[PDB]
Amino acid sequence: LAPSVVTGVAQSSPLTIVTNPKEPRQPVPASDGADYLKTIPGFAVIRNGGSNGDPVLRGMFGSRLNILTNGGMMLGAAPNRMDAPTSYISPETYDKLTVIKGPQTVLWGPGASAGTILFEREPERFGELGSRVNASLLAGSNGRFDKVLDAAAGNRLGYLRFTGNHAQSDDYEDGAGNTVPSRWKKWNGDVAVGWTPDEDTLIELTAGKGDGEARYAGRGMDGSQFKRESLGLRFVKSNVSDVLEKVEAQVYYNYADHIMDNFRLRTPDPSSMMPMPMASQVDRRTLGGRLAATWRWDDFKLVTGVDAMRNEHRARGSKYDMMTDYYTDADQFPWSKDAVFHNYGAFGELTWFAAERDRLIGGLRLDRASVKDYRQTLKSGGHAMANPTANDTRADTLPSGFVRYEHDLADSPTTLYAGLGHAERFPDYWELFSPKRGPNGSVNAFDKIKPEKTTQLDFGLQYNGDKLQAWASGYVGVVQDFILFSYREMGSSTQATNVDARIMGGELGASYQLTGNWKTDASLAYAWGKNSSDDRALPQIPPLEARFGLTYEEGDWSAGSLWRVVAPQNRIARDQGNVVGKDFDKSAGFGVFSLNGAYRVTRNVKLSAGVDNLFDKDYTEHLNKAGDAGFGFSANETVPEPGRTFWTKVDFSF
Ligand SMILES: [Ag+]
Ligand SMILES: [Ag+]
Ligand SMILES: [Ag+]
Repeated sequence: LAPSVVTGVAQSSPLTIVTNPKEPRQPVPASDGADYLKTIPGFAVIRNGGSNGDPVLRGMFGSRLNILTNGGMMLGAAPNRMDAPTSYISPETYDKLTVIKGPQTVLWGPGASAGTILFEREPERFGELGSRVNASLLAGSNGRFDKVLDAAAGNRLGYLRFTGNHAQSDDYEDGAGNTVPSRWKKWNGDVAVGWTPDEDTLIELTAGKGDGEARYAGRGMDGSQFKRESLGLRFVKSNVSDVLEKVEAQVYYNYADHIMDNFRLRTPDPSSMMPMPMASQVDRRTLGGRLAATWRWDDFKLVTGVDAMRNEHRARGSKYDMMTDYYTDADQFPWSKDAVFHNYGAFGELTWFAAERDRLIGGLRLDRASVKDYRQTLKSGGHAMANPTANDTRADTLPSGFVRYEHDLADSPTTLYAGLGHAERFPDYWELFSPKRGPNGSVNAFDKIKPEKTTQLDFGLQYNGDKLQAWASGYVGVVQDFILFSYREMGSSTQATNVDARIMGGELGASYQLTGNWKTDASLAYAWGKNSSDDRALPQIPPLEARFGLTYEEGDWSAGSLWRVVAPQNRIARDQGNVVGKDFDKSAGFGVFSLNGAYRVTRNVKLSAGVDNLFDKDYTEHLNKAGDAGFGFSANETVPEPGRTFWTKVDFSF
């Protein structure tokens, strides 16, 4: 044993990473999904404030990542993604985090060109009647405090389960001593009812609520509300037949209700295009379901099924009378619906266990996607505009698939693997509705922006020895009709556009067990992108970074140190980027050092602590948003990362 603090997660199967998100993590995560991804090589995060980052996998942002929770899809509503999908996930309340890199699965939905991320809670198992609880408290610099509870009781026939958290922090300071407008509050509460009549059968109803707020250094407005509401139903029957091994069915309902203003966590900037109190409410309603069957016989295992998904987006805004001074809050007006999306798909995955050391896996899916523009007018400022595609529909049929070959050697515990994958993605809400202009000669983005089609070779290896566990994965790929934002400056209007891209990169890591008490590990992540249409680099691409860890674990306690070293990024595309951010300047390299320890006091209680960024280094990341002028940020000066921070955490388990 010996407890420890997670500083990196290795890749354990080909293309696949699996971690328990309840373990303490050494750059301490701000209780959102993006922060639990940056201990996994290949992930980078766009900082908005102190929480709610936007994840970026192998340089690929946004909906190119398929982020699921218990199989279902949570989508946000902000026109510029202040509430990215991960800003509604609290990883600590889940039991398992899985990443599958590359377009190398078809089981979990459409258009996951960059990868799939699966936060899961696993069903309770009870034999005798009994109960279990595991909780945690964290406390740290800048008023950071986190409560987490996960209790359950039941017997052989069924169970009731509860998971909650509350978490907050004030503004953090950067290395220079400057207070950064960060600071955020988040709470979640979720219940699950489970019924297990016999041991083949399981039915489970889940429901949950969550809310939060966040100040955003890198935005003209702040998130004063992040309301979530969630229901799901799941059926899993095992051993139906001699070949039929599993049948799973699930329905999910996720509702997001975001508010966005410039007066509840800030005062309106008198010197900006926005001196008046302004609020804007937006919501997102996702309904979806999946039905899959797993056949198993001889040397094969086939998984077939279908899925479907609908989601709806509405908005409404406030009003300020300048003639007098009256403010009419946004909830006094009806919701204007503006978009509805539809997807249905059928998919299958075949696996061939070609004896001992040889595995071939192939999969396919066909998707019918479609969208309707419900905007009756457009916004053009307080005065409105005709929307030329009002009530227009458009649709498409998009096939996807992959083959992958896995080979074990006889000599060493080494697996090699190589895989080819193709993935087509329908444009999402932000790609179709958020740009102010479409491609050249279009009426708007909705009318013209084409799907995105990714073809990519993935390859790598695993070495799972005794003293040394190493891994590596590379990727080479082309992207046709990459959806690309370009920015002009009155001031900041975007144009969505399709271009052709080449992409390549990879991750590699190793963790060597020096003695019984000494462990070191290392990792490296590189992404690269070219815009072939305009012959230049792709924008918003994270630079090369390495992580160096060293751990001493005696008995019952451990101490760790971690170095993070990031190269500069000189490959940039000025005024290009996505719906959230844009490149402007080349970034500086930097180094950050941190310390941690853990101590198991009993089989039920364990302690851990750390200091992040010991030397109070004043630094920023290449992908961080530009800090807002109203907070005293000069042009294109991005949001600084936090300076030295201290945290301690206690973990209960009964
Ligand atoms: Ag916003
Ligand atoms: Ag206004
Ligand atoms: Ag505003």
